[PDB]
Parts: sequence; structure tokens; C-alpha cells
Amino acid sequence: RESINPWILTGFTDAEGSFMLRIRNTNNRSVGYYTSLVFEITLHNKDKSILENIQSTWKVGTINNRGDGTARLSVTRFEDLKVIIDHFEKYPLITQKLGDYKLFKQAFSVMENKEHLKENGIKELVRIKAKMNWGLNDELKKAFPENIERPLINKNIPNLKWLAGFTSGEGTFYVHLAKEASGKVYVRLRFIIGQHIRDKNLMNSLITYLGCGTIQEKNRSKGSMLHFIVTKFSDINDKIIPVFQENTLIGVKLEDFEDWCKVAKLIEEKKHLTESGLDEIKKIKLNMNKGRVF
DNA sequence: CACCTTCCAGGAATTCTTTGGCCTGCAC
DNA sequence: GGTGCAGGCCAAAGAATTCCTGGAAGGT
Ligand SMILES: [Ca+2]
Ligand SMILES: [Ca+2]
Repeated sequence: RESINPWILTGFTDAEGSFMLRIRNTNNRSVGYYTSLVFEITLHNKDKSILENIQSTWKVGTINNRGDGTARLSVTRFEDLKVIIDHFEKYPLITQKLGDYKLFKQAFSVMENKEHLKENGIKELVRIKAKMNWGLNDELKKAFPENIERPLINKNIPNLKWLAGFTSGEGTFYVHLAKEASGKVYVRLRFIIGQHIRDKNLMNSLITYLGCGTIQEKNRSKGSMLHFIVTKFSDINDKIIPVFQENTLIGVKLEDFEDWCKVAKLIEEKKHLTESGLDEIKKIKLNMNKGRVF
């Protein structure tokens, strides 16, 4: 179906997706190496439509339906990769994934000269794979004793469309219920984004760019990880909800968000204290997030 | 028959979600 | 014979995501 806005695309890619450089020796007597370039996303079936719309937008890559209960989009056809690179040069990433993507681009240029089939090709492309992702496997580590640091990237959030894309990937909207013996049962709206410590910068940018929220480190559970949380109702209703209302989310999360706002209006109309409306809230919370059923 | 690329399917590691509960300090 | 609540904190678990790999089907 439909295609996606470019910045929504880049944002969602910062959240999910991987750029990978395969370097595998030849099963043939050829003492050489075959080098593959792959950009692939793997999601729960709920969001398969996204995988389509990405395809529909790039018109490259294949979409495989897995038995894992997930769906995967792969782009490895060499010339098709141009599309990808063309995109992320006109709409760059901002998370640490940018680093990996850049190495991707680098590798592509090395293979574009068709020199990868050359000894020089092998020498350079390994120097690249060592830097991106988990680096070299043990085999390539023994075959190529070499010297390979890595500084953190600190880019600024481009716009709100990027945020709607990214949040559609890694954001969360939670309705917290605490029900003293008063029996009342309190309601609270939380908007959470969980990131690895390496993306601390992004987190910081988040607060300033939204002008609200608070960062909770989470190290007594080793992930590492840390969270960006917004719960103050003034900020949720005056700062968060309008953002994602004018820059719509994508994927099932949108529906979640919508139900979220249902709760938010009820909490604004003060109808959350009456038990009937509180029942309405409970019903919504029960049928969203992990509770929704597709 | 051979190189090489593009694809699928599998899978282990781990990074997200998503989920709660506890605490505190104002207003009143 | 302070207390109710909103705005914060503390975290866990599994599963959705991150990466990688083996094997083989398409083009020359
Ligand atoms: Ca992710
Ligand atoms: Ca997600």
C-alpha cells in the first residue's frame, strides 16, 4: 500500500533496522572472499505493512514471511543499494546507527570499483567490517591481524517527522493504574523511550527538543540502557499529544497512541474519578499494547 | 562447469518494549 | 490527632529486535 514520508522513513530506521557487511570465504578452491552488502529489517507480523510501504517507497528489496512469527525486508542487490544510500544522504540518521551506515557507504564505494574481487579489496573491506556492528568473527580475526577506536556520534534531532518515525519504532505509551485502601485507583500517563547507553546524546537532545521529560538511568539491571520518560500531565497534553497528532505515527503503535489519547481526554475532563469513566479507561488499557490482539 | 551474486531460512545474543510497584513533597 | 495525589522513582521479564551464518538457487 501507501508510501512513507522521507523523514518518517529515516526516523523509523534509526529505531529499527541493521546495515550489515558479510565477508565470507569462498567454498570454492578459489582462495578468495565473497562480500555481500545487506540492509534488513525484521519485525513482528503486526507491522508487516510497514515493510511493504518501505518497499513501496523504495521499490527495491524483497519481503520474506518467516515462521518466526515475523517478517523481513532485505536489500542486497548491489545496484538497488544506491537507492538506500541516496536516501540517507538526503535524509541522514542521527543515532549511533549513523556510524554503521557511514561504514556501509564506505564499503559500497570500495565494491563499486569492482576491486573487492582484488587483494586490495579484501584488505580494505575487512578494515571496514572490523569497525561496524560486532566486528570481525574469529576466522577473519586470525586471517587478518590488523589494528582497529570508535567515538560516539552526537547529531541534533532534525524535525518532528523524524521523531514520529523513530517513536513509531521504539517509543511506548503506557497507562499506569494504581488502585491506599480508599479504593479510588489512580491513573497516570507515561511516554517512554528505551535506548542503549551509547545513544545517551540522543536522549539528552530529546528533553531539550521536547522541552519536558526526565531521564532515568537503568544500571541496576545491566542492559546497559536508560529511559526517557514524560508523565507530567501538563507536558503530555500540551507538548506530547499535539506533536504526535500533527505528525502521525505509523504501524500498530498509532492505534495504541490513539487509545492513549482517549485516556488522556478522560483525564482532562476530570471524568477519571467517576467509576464509570474509570471503567471505560480500564477497558481501553486492557486492549492495547501487549493486550491488543491481531 | 565454473565464478559470483541474490535469496531464503535458521538461530543465538540482547536490546527493547511493556509492565508494574514504591516514594515524596506540595495543596489543602 | 496530616492525607490525598501528581509527579517522580525504583526496577523485571520475555520477546521483539540485532546481528550473523549456512546452504542454494539465478545469471553470466
Ligand atoms: Ca531497535
Ligand atoms: Ca518496535
